[PDB]
Amino acid sequence: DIVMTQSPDSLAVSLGERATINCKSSQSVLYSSNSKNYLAWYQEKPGQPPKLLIYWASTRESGVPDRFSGSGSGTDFTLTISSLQAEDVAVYYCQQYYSTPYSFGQGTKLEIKR
Amino acid sequence: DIVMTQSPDSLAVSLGERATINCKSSQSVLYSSNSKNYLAWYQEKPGQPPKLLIYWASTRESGVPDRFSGSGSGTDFTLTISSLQAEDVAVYYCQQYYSTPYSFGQGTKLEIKR
Ligand SMILES: [Zn+2]
Ligand SMILES: [Zn+2]
Repeated sequence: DIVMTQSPDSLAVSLGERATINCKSSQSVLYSSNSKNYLAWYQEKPGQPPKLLIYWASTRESGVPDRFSGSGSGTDFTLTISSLQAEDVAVYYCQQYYSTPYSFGQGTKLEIKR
Repeated sequence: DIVMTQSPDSLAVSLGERATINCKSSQSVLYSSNSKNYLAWYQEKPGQPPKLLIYWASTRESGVPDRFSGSGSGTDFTLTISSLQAEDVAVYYCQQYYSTPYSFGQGTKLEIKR
């Protein structure tokens, strides 16, 4: 059973500043056979379903802005936004697709400090 | 706690024929306030992370082929592929994003009968 835990639960930074959200999996999601991390990051904008941002722990999905980047390996991971944009207000989720059933973290609410 | 159950676990149809996969949530994922179903369908092609196909139970994501369509409401849902294409070989997952932590079904493997 893999449980995903995020930290913090919510945070706020001024526009243009960096934001950092962490995620921890109960078990390792690094597959030894291919040395890849089965971890993903989702962005859930207000009233919208979560959409894929990063997969394989650090591979950015197409169309996704350059300011988003994932890092980490094993059990500790980090989603970083280099420079916060207004449209980034959302709840960010981390997911392990290492073993079924695929599980999500409980989300970290990102807001901008006005 | 919401558990997603899929049926069958794997199936195969000849190219060009219809394929049907079912999903059932342990609790209702229909939100009374807006009358929307917080259900999604993901396609996981061989060695790739699951990608979003359908959300809001029947809304197709952009770029997704017209042959894919989701239906159902409440607890019973269905993913239908009108005419099976060769590139559709994959494991299909249904997800509830009604309540955290968002959960996935265990997947239904789709293959083509040669
Ligand atoms: Zn600051
Ligand atoms: Zn047939």
